[PDB]
Amino acid sequence: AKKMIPIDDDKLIMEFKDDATAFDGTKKARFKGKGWLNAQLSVIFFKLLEEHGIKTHFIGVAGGNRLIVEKLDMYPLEVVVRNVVAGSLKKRLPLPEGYELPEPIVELYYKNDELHDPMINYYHAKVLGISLDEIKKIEEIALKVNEILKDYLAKKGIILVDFKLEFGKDKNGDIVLADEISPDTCRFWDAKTKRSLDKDVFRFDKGDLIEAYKEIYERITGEKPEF
Amino acid sequence: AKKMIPIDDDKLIMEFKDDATAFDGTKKARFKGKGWLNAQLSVIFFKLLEEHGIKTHFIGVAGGNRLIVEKLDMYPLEVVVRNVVAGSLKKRLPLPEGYELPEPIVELYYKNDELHDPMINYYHAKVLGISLDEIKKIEEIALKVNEILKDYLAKKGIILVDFKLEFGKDKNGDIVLADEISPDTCRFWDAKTKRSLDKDVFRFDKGDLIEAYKEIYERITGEKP
Ligand SMILES: Nc1ncnc2c1ncn2[C@@H]1O[C@H](COP(=O)(O)OP(=O)(O)O)[C@@H](O)[C@H]1O
Ligand SMILES: Nc1ncnc2c1ncn2[C@@H]1O[C@H](COP(=O)(O)O)[C@@H](O)[C@H]1O
Repeated sequence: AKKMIPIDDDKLIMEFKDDATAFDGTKKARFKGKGWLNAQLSVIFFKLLEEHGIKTHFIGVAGGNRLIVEKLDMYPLEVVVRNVVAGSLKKRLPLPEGYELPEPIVELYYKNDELHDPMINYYHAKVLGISLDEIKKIEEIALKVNEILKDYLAKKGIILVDFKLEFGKDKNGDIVLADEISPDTCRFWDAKTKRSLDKDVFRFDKGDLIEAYKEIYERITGEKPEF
Repeated sequence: AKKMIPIDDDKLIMEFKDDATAFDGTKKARFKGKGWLNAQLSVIFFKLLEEHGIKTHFIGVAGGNRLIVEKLDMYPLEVVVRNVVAGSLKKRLPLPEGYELPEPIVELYYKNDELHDPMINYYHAKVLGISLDEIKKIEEIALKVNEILKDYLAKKGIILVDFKLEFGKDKNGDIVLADEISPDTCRFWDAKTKRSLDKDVFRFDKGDLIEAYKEIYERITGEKP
């Protein structure tokens, strides 16, 4: 759903596509405007985080669905932060869907399609070449990011249920937030209704995807999406 | 503005008055219903915090403006947590009123009327007989309380600008949140207008006090006082 095009050694173009993919590509569709919405939401979120002093790969915009980002030495991780019990966490704790967690949970996943992104702990992370110090920093950033995104979205009647983050190392060796932040990579629920406003709408055919993603955009910006 | 009446060695009654006092009692008034509103908002906030596992001195209600609280060995501190630049923080950092801080700031004040509650640091606190361990616990609780209060109020279009907390030691030696939590001891701003919904309205004659405190209450409860 994204294309990474290298500009040079320092920079690349992240292009968001209108393709939607779930269940290892066994379920696929295209939603006109999805790429635009995801790019624009990523811009909003990355700028918000940078305002709080979070280091992100975001450099600038190069068209409706194209971000310019700094090239990173990526950690082989998908880092998940969870505020509310949903999806696979039901398989892990004896708690019902929608349960509000007393504190956020950080889960580490080894980014590997072949192994279907298995959950790992700090010991596995060391084997993958990631020091305890780096992990500690990664989780600390992830929790900060969580608190900012959660609070921002709560004021707009959106529950940040959970979300996935990726990180890499820049030239200086600092840990930098990467990839995207969009309804493809977060679970958003409406505060009142608890309806999904995210990719789960596509995964489980619970409604209209473009409609859900526009809802998010409109609530954040106050403007209906055009282009 | 409060009267503490001992029940026994374990408990006391915190009675909220209608008296308002600012600038070392050089500015004083009375607002009918103020005590009731402060008592009730304190109840709401203490219960909200206990729901999250914060240990507080709150035991129960004994009338509209009376709380039953557990008696504590008090730390000689006023602990201030700040999310948004206001008041005296403008005197300390090169930042404008209303500036949103990247992270909350915790300030320690030695509770002493004579010295006009001076700011202190961890070294001063040790002199006052407070260990670095206790200070760390206090600030950790204070930051926890901050996050819960701030998030709760934000959902209701209220900015928790800053607020003052006090702590004491119970019989077990645990650190327990005490005093009150109300528009007397917090800075609340309306999210949209940025108007004060707290004691600042009385301090600087920026509007109707009872009106501002009722606003807070109504937004929280959904009911008019
Ligand atoms: N649980 C408690 N146990 C003992 N003392 C307390 C407790 N809660 C509050 N206090 C103290 O009781 C006093 C009541 O507040 P107030 O009358 O406004 O006093 P002041 O204006 O002198 O700070 C405060 O000095 C506060 O430190
Ligand atoms: N700033 C960055 N530098 C290098 N790689 C990145 C950056 N941001 C994201 N990536 C990776 O680029 C790929 C684009 O994601 P996708 O094509 O959706 O799998 C993913 O493998 C990301 O981990």
